[PDB]
Parts: sequence; C-alpha cells; structure tokens
Amino acid sequence: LSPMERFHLKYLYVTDLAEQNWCELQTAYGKELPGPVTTKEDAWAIKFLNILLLIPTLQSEGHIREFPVFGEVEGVLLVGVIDELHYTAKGELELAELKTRRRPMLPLEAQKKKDCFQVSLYKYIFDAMVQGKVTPASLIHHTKLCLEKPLGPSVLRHAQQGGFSVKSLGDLMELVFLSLTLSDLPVIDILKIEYIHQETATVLGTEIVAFKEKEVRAKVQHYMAYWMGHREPQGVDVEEAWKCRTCTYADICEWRKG
Ligand code: SF4
Ligand SMILES: [Mg+2]
Repeated sequence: LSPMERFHLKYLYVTDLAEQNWCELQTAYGKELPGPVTTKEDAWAIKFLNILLLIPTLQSEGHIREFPVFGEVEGVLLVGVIDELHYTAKGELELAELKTRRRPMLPLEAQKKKDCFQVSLYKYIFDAMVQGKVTPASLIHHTKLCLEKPLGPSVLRHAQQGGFSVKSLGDLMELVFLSLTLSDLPVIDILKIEYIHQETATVLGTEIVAFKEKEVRAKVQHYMAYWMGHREPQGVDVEEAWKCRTCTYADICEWRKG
C-alpha cells in the first residue's frame, strides 16, 4: 500500500515536497501522525475563475498575486500558489517569494536549498501550464471531479459578479486551458527569493535561483518515487544531524538511532 493510498492523499502540495527536501522521513511522519458546505467541484471552479481573472490582469496591469498552479508531475498531481508574478522593467516575467523571519538572522543554507526547490517547482509547474502540458483530463483523472454535477450557486455568484457566464464545469475547464496556452503567457524568467525581518523590515538576503530543468526533474522523480511507494523514505544526512534536535518525531525515529 503506497503512502498516497495509506495517507488517503489524491494530490500533493508544493510545500509537501519542500518539507520533503528538509527531511523526507520527517515529512512522512507528518502525514502519518498529524499534529463541507462547498464541494470539490465548487472549490476547483473558484480556482479556475481566479485564473481566468488573473491572466488578463497580469497581461494588462503587469502584476498579480496568489496565482494557483497545478499539474501532473511524475504520476502525481502537484498543486501550489505563487506569491507574486510581475513583468520587470525589461519585460521579463519574474516570480517573487517573500520569506519573513521574526529574528534578524541570515537564513540557513538548508533553508535556502528548501526554498530554492519550492520556487523551482513553481516555475516547473507554471511553465508546463502555459505551454499546454496540463490538460483538463489529467486533473479529472487525479481529482475525481464529476463534470456533469452542476456548479453550486456560490460559484455562479462569484462568476457573474465579474460578468462571465459559466456553462458547466467542463466548459469552465476548457476555457482555462485555452486562456493559459493561447494568451501569450511566457515562461517565468527570474526566480527571486527575498528574506525580510518582520519588525524592522530589514533585507536579510536575496537569492536568485539558477533554474536547471534537468536537475529539477531528477530531484522530483526521486521524491515522487517515495510517494508512489517505490522506495523507502530517507532521513537527513549525517552532516545535517542537527535537524533532529528540534524534530517532532526524533523520539521514535529509528533513522536517528541507526
Ligand atoms: S529525527 Fe531527523 S531523520 Fe528522523 S524524521 Fe526527524 S529530522 Fe528526519
Ligand atoms: Mg509564498
């Protein structure tokens, strides 16, 4: 029985893989020992209507926030939300992820590696979306969305308020696929992480992620291999054994003992 089946998971979040970069075993324990008026058809419809509104905003106002992303990645559906997207002064599409720290210390290199992998996943999924690699069939196969169930009045409220007339959920998805791929949306050019002190608003550092598609794909194939149940989960390396000093599951983790 695969972890996705054991933990009753049908898709994953981008942060689930980011926390998996910190420790795969700690992430596994987090899903095993954790510590309805709307419908999944309605929730995804709201996500689609947000996209249909954000695409022209980014292409006209040049700046958007909270852009949802999704797509099948190595047999697993990965879902995420981009903090910020905007065109630079040179016409480059830049992604911004803001990290606030309560203490004014520089971020750990292990924290930077985890954050670099999170935004690399954002570009990985976003680029696949605007280039026509994410179909409505792949989402329906993974989310079990029933297309003939009519959308609840909460969504038609959220919709016609913006002027658009929705048909069924299937027609809503086909317009999203059209608007993602045929509206001249480019690939994300710049991946930018910014670390800020919460109080004094001091810049604690700024990373510009050097995106390499082959390395990103290889790391994803390795991580998704565990979730599909093809290999045992791994703990942290010995040089990063300090991660278990504060790990919730350090008292029953037999990797830290072995
Ligand atoms: S104790 Fe260390 S190796 Fe074990 S789950 Fe926690 S962080 Fe991972
Ligand atoms: Mg964010």
